[PDB]
Amino acid sequence: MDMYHTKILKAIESEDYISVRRRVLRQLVESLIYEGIITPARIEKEEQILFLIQGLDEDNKSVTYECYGRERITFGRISIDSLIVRVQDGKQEIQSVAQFLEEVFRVVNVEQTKLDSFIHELEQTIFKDTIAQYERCKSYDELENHLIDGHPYHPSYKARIGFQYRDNFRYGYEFMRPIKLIWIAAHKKNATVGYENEVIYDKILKSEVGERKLEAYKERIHSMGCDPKQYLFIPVHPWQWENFIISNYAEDIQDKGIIYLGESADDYCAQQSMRTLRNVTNPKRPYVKVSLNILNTSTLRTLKPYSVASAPAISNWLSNVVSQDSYLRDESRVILLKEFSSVMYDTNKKATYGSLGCIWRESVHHYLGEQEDAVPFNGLYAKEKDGTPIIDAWLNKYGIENWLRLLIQKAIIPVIHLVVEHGIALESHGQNMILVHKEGLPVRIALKDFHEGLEFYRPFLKEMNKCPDFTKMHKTYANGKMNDFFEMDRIECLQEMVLDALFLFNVGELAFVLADKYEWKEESFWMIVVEEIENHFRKYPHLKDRFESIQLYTPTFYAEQLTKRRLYIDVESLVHEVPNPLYRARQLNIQKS
Amino acid sequence: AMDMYHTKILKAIESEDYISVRRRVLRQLVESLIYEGIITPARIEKEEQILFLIQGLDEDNKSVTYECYGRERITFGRISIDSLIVRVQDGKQEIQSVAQFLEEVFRVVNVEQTKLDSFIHELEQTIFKDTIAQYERCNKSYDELENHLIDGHPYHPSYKARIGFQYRDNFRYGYEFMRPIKLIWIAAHKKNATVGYENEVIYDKILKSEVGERKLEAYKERIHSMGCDPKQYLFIPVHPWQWENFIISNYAEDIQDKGIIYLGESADDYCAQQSMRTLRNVTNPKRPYVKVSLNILNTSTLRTLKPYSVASAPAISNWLSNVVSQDSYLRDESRVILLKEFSSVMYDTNKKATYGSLGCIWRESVHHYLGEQEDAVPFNGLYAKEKDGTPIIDAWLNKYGIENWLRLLIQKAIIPVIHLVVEHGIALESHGQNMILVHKEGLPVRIALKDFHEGLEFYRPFLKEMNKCPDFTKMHKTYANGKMNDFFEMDRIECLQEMVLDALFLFNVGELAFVLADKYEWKEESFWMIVVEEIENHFRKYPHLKDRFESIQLYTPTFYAEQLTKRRLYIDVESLVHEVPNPLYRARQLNIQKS
Ligand SMILES: [Cl-]
Ligand SMILES: [Cl-]
Ligand SMILES: [Mg+2]
Repeated sequence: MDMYHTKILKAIESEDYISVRRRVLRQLVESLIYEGIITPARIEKEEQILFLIQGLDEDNKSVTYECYGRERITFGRISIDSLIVRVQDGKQEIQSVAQFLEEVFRVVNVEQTKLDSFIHELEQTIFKDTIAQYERCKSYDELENHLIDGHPYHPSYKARIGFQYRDNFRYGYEFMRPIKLIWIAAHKKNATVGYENEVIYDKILKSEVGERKLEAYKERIHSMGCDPKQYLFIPVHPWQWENFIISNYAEDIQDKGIIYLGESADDYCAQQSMRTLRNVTNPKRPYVKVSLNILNTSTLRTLKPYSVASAPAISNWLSNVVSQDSYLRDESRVILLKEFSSVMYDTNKKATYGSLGCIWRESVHHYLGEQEDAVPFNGLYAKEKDGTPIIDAWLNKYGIENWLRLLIQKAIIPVIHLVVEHGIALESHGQNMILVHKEGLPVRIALKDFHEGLEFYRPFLKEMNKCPDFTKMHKTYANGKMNDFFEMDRIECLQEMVLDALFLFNVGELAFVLADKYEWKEESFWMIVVEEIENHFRKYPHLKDRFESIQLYTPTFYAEQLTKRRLYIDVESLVHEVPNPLYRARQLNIQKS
Repeated sequence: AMDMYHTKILKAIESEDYISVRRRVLRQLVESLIYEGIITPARIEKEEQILFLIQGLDEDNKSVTYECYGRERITFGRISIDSLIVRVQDGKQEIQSVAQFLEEVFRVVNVEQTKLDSFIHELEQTIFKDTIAQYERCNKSYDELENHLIDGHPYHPSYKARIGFQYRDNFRYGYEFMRPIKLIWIAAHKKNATVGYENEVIYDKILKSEVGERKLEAYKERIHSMGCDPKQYLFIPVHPWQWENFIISNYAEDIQDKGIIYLGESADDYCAQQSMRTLRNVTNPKRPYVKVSLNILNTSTLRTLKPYSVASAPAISNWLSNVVSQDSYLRDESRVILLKEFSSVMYDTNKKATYGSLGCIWRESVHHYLGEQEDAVPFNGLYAKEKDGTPIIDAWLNKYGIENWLRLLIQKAIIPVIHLVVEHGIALESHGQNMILVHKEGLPVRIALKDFHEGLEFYRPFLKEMNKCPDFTKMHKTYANGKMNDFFEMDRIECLQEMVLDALFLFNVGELAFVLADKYEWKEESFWMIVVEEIENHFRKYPHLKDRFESIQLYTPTFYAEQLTKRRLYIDVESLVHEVPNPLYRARQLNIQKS
């Protein structure tokens, strides 16, 4: 029982445990109410709404949870502004997420086994975020790690299922511990580089492994009676290696389908993603994104085999699109961090699916000019331990309206441009975006993580015949159907990625911060947004009909219910209708002319 | 950097011990799938041998066949598979993938996919954990044998799963590695913590010894300086894996509110037994064992302690102790030892997820009982073998002779268990790990029994005193809301016959008959004819037991044995039981032919 043991106990006994508990509860309740999963009584007061949530205790008798909140013009999102108080005889602030959920779900029905996992994820989030917060007291690399807060919406934004406290201290991105990758050799019976990636992959091994070290690895392979020409080389997260590959691949290790080689020469360090590591020794070198079998936000951190296969072809396709577009290339100067090489070992087995794979991505340091710095886009709405907006200084310096205008211009507009001019919808969540700035002045946007979340509407492409052919890349694409991967047959996929991903779940978080902290009204926020959208597309008259057909000004739209998906089995279409703030903003924008 | 433990794991996986373990795990798997009728291969009979042809389908839905040779044995019709398991499609190849074997076989035969995946995972983890153990083993007192029999269960195809241990934890806590460990002491608030039923006085006394007055005093002073009242807490020892990987992360809210308070480490070192949640005191061998909660899955079940069973443990042991001390045969002739679970404590809340997760039962050290020339061996040790295949009882058999040794064994070991059933209506769970042979240089002396709290069944009409039967309904709220057959008490007399045939014989004593036949050419028929003679010899001394003995029907031709593997492949099923022949039946027929 060492110092890390002591740390963990102190973290829990501290005020940071209370604070983290209150936050998970807050976020949980906002989400249940917003999505209409529960339906409290609502008593209106001047600004606030008092919600009364019904439940039943273990004894099948009545209980109320009280809290005060707001229903916001920004997509009708709910903010809970107070403690969540359990009323039976006497009032007390809720101590147990588990108790809260089960009392509340005796009244409203859910699938029990889903409830159980969800409760476990919320508890683990509290646990893991408690010690992150207890452990905290810039520039891009530091900021990635030091914004430890994680997701503003998802009740369990920290679960890390499969990490107990020591692994968490070792691997959690908040702690910034250097680590080494494990190099293995993987037999070509089951291993493949990314589609049409062979030349690039062979070149990247030269710089990544090192030339001499690679020769020495091949000699060792020969010294076992194996033929190095029959193998590819894959880096593996050391946690993944020790806790997953060794036990689940034993059969491949015994027959030399997999050969342990050794440790990377360079040290690496986790990013917000944690399956994504930067080279600490040489920061110009590519990041590596590797398989991790760990459950964070209800999904395993595995890399899908079809997705790994296609990552390089996708980055090459996108890079061409952007390079032939004068606005994106010359004016907004958008940055795409290319996932330019990939490799994987994929056997039939269901249990190991997506468990060993790697994608290399360009460092954002390749792109940063001198004088330029970068911040993760979800950092723009982040706060200091004492609750001060991390962008406070900048806003004081540049003014709120001017800073926000520039932000919309350098960051939001290019994303929407891509949707309307190209029918290409990049996953627009804050975690995919990085703002490049100069002393806090917004300059250009960088985008990443294409291989997982990209969507597109084929008829809008400039060249349909240049659209990468997915069916030739993987048997899974080949046997798949329309809408399963990347391609939508519905034009509404475009409207939805913009309203839902870009605005409701990401940029909208900024509007909350500016309203509550600087008294900059949400109506004025969406005003600026409409104005900049309009200033852009007025320069592109041929886009007029198409802009309209996308309907960004629709008075309401159907938004994903992300939390409901966690409580229910069928989950076919879980959407709820919400108001669209752009609608009213545009009506006022029109009157104002 | 990757260390020497990493290097070991890799060498073990890359070695020949991996091939043997894989082969063994496949063998036990196929044996039980055929035995329980989960699959029904074609059977082609040679003189003795059977060729088994098992159907499957590959992923392209093309037929495949698995082939092996084996036997159906007179001992309960158990299946022995004597040859490698070969996959036949185009060519023939020994099967390398337990997952593939199971996937192909279950494309033909329907199971629950979900259960199939877990089972495959457990089989792979078994292979993985046992490979490291077989690889580390080299080429003996009681304590030394507990940790040196590394083979685990001869029936269950995954006998090593240990779901929740990766290789490093396995090295630390796996009983094969005999690593000394410290218990973690916690204080638990009496709002949720209780001593076992009517155990308060014995518990207070046992904390004196186990913690020490000095430490306990210092423990109380620590709680007091946190502004908590030392009189509101009990004290529970926790496995250090359980504390760090389970309690700390799942009890955070109890730690926050001082429902649970960390005190420190035990003074003494402990070492795991075959059970791994049961720890012996290494520093002071006469001190009691600790059986503690562990949330890991071995053989498909969580290693938690059921709260109701922790609560009734001290009372069950007092009850059994009294039954023995008033019976001349058991007390005087047999001299049976019952290692008493004499104290227990737990912290138990509502939460479903932590159910059974923090609990402790203390048990008497077998060293309390051993005479000056006596030693002890775990009962499943009797059928264990050395890495090279020599039965570990080999020297003893050479010294006393086989028939003489087997008769003494039956007379001192098997008879008193059966006596308990017939005279007392009490069936202790009689499997191999519940029994300890006490011997003098390999001469069988007497039997010691353990693990009462979970396993025991009884038939109320058979009790010598039905009113001395402990009233469980008063001990825990789960017993009081429970129904007949739920815990400990069976309404059917067949409960008793099944505990003898199925637990004592089929899954335990029968394994010895296999070893004697295959190693020494001692025929299974002779083995069972000795068992019958000895049972008869005993009961001819107790005429008052005749009609009771008859009604139990140990000589019935066929009976219903548990299907243990089937249970791992289905959520719900109609039976769980299958009919097997009883070797005591024919043996008795023949024993009768003497007169
Ligand atoms: Cl980083
Ligand atoms: Cl012999
Ligand atoms: Mg046992």
